[PDB]
Amino acid sequence: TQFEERHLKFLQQLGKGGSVEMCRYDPLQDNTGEVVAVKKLQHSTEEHLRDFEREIEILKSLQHDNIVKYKGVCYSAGRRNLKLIMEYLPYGSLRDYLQKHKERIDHIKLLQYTSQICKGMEYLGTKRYIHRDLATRNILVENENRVKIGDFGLTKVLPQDKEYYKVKEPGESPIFWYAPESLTESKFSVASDVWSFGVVLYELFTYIEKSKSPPAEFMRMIGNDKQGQMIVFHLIELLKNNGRLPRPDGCPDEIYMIMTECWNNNVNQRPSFRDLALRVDQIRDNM
Ligand SMILES: Oc1ccc(C2=Nc3ccccc3-c3ccnc4[nH]cc2c34)c(Cl)c1
Repeated sequence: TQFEERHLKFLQQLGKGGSVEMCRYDPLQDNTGEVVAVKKLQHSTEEHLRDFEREIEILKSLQHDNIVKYKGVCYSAGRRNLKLIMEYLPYGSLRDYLQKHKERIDHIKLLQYTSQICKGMEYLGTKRYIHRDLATRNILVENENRVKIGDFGLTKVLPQDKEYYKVKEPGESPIFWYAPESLTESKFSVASDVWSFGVVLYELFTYIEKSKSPPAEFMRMIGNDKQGQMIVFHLIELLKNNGRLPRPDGCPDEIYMIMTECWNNNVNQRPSFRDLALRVDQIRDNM
């Protein structure tokens, strides 16, 4: 079924990278229609369109409780400058949601979100998709009891014969969430996604205290005087020599263990998401 543009009423801006807006889909024209989230492109060159169209196919192929739901596409005369339509998740980003509620969400709740993040990523892996941008600002909160993986604008499908995807011309990169081989060779895989997931679990257990974020720690470790491409040079040598983010204040030592195990230089030694979700649920059972 179709989403017609004249019926999408703008409500509020949500994020720019394209750009995401909260709209009401109101075909009855009486303001009782569904509130939806809508993405469209900012500058519509053929390469960005091609990436957007891929993001749309990927999201459309995913149906999991912890993956944001695709609803449809709104099409357009002359240019066919699509809008992506999705479910609106009303508590917003997990980063912003944890900042607001800080330590008033206990370790048990944090582990419920962690579990659901692993479950979502694991499902993503059974399809041979590499997310590439797992961080708390890219996870969305549906309610107290449920989070979903979002932002698929950077996801790649592995080739049929290879276990990594190599980016030739990197654009915007969240280097502080990156695996060493992604920093050095621009190789991305299930294992690099697991490494990032380690950084997400750190984020969670620091409750997003700013002076504690990944960029902050890593910059203190490399020295705050490093600028541009020298940050990458230094971060790579630091990672090689086993500099890591510390264990956050109050973090249970068994959760810290998972982090450090995700942050292994040897890609083959990082655990799998299936095992992570098993482990994380066992820890929940215990508490
Ligand atoms: O491939 C994807 C996956 C998730 C979203 C998405 N992104 C956002 C980006 C910034 C700020 C808020 C959102 C947001 C807020 C509330 N509900 C929402 N549903 C869906 C999104 C969202 C998008 Cl645009 C594309």
